[PDB]
Amino acid sequence: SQTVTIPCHHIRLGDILILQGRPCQVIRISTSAATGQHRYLGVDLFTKQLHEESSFVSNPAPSVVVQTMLGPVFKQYRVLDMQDGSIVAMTETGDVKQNLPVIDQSSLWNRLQKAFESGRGSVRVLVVSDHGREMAVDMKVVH
Repeated sequence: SQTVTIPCHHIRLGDILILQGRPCQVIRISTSAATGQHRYLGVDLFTKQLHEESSFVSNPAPSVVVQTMLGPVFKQYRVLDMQDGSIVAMTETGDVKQNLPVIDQSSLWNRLQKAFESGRGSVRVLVVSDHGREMAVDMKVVH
């Protein structure tokens, strides 16, 4: 309910994966000489520390070999207000989050503020959770 399984051949630099239980932005992908597993080096979205984790290899059916990692399930919240590096957000069911932080990554705050001031009702934030802690890590505009 918190994670989604992603095939390694669909993982690129910049993707967000769960590494050592933490949501992280991938900054390096390499291959283990001994096992053929892929190794992902990432930056923890919350603490900014580096973490690495290698892929899980499975053989679920004859001649089917799968290598996967976990990615987080992103939630999408409406944006009701913006106040000093945090936002007031609303869930799909109307639950209000008063002080939701916004990651300082790829000018997200500035892009969010421009989109919010053009049309407030169509702006959404994509939100990751880390052990009760929520943060807005990207944005979308609904059509």
